[PDB]
Amino acid sequence: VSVLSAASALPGPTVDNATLGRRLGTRTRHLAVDEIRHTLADLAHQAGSRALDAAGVTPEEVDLVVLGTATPDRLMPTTATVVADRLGIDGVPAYQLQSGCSGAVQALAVTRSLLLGGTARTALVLGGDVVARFYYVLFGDGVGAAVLRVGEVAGAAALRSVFTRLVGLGREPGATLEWFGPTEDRNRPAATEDYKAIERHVPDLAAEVVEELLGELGWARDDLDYVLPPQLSGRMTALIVERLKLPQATEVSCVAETGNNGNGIVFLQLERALARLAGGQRALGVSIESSKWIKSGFALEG
Amino acid sequence: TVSVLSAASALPGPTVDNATLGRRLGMDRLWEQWVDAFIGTRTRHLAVDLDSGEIRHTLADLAHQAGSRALDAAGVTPEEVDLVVLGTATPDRLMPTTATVVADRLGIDGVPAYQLQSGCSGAVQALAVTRSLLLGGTARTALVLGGDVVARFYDLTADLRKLPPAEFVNYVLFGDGVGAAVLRVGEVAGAAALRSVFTRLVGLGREPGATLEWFGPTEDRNRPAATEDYKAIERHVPDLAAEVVEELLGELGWARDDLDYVLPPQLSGRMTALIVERLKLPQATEVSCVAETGNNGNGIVFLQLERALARLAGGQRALGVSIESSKWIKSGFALEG
Repeated sequence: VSVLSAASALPGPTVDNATLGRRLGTRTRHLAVDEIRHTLADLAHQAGSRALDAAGVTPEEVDLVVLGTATPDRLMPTTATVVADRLGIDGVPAYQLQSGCSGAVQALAVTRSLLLGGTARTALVLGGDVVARFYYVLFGDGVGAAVLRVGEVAGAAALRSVFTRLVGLGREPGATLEWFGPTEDRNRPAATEDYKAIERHVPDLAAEVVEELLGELGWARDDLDYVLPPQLSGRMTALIVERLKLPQATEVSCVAETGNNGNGIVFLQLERALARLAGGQRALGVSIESSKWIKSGFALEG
Repeated sequence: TVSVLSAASALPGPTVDNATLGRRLGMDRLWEQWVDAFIGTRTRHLAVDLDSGEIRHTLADLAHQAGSRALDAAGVTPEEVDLVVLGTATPDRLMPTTATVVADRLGIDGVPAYQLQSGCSGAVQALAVTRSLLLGGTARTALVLGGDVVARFYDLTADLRKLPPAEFVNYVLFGDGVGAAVLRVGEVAGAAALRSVFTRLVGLGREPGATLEWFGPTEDRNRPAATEDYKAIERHVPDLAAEVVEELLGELGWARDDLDYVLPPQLSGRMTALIVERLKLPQATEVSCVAETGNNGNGIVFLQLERALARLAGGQRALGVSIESSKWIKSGFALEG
């Protein structure tokens, strides 16, 4: 399976820390509020269009849509079906996964599976989040997308491996995010995080993903060109890269400019990696979801 | 091939009949007779205690029960499960997912755990995704779950006594519940082979048939939380269901006369009859539950699987069909004993 393109859609202008401090290691972010001006669906439509244009694929050529989010516009209809309609994609399966930040890698894993097994040949994969209903310096809003096709396509990036794995048994959640019904009491934390557990466990789990990807591929550590690490903040990113022991690999990060946009991150990384990945160059991507300790990763070869 | 080893369900609390529900809501006998005429759903299960309106069951509680039941029924331990996939419209929280929470409760760990968000066709989506992952990789055994709990969207303590019955007809249609199934790669003697399964969005340019909102912690909740187009559902669901039957029968080479069971969409007692009429499968025995359980969304397919698996003998054939009106998704699957 090849990755033909990846693109992103970020709402509005960059909002630096000065500006955010006034209105009230991550320097800027994009927000979907100026009033809410961009919905998940609007951004997924933009990202999907950009990805399809970059790949030279028309909407009619799409055989499958898979979208990962923690924050869909509504519970139903899904964002996946709504964005497929906006794009002119129809008569195809359209799946939506619910998760935190590894939902992007889950979407890539599901899609890889369905392309290799199936009648589908070309897929549009999306991931993103808009957390405007929950709002401060860590987060951002954003969606990204990628076009995948069966085969090795010259000039593209081969998706050499992908996996996800829950390693949460008996562990308390590391993050929570609630939704409310139309009449119930809402005076409780809508979102929670265990920073102590995240700081200790994310870098260890990121290292285990790297060791697994490398060992299954038979790839050597010093032969890796790029690493696309977890993107929680500038500080956490620096801490994880030191733990990964990939001194030869160039880091592909965005959180310091974009904020943590959850399921969008992997796609923004893919876009930035594909803008650098030459023929034969190798890349690892790692996504660790703290909600219930999901480790995930993938491997690309130019 | 992938085989369905077992299926099981978990329905919260007591069976709640229409007269009990009427007493609660302050309705009269004429109202009960209208429900019988137009709806035909006789009983349902609710995740709330009817008298107090207090929530007694969560989606995760129910999924734990249903999953435990399905694993026992298949003779599979939690440590032997290699994949979990859950379909719902109503997860307990946005994160963590119900899939991961229920995996914890069951003792399942070290596996991919996927959660699909959809209306009623999420169950068949979960079957499709699971089939592909079992066939494509090292995983051999999967637990697949689907269900819904809509207690956040109803209030049995509200004053409905003056309203036209059409205005609160949802109260007689829905039910809360979860089901589960255990799937294994390959042909398994005494199991049911999942011979085909598919899902397909056909809603391009069409208005949603149903909508369901969720709210943030501070936002104004004035907008309608749920909408439905009951006329559009009546117009399209029977025809879309017939189209799914036609496609399944053609792709397998099965004749209508040799079909043993049909598991049709479960929207209400009277709608089921209309749909079965449109399917034109006079030799097939219907496997329905909606008149007893209410429409529990993603749970429906698994409740039907539980019932059909108790009846499906070697060589016997069944088709399931799920049509999701949210954005017009058709889906179905074929079983052979």
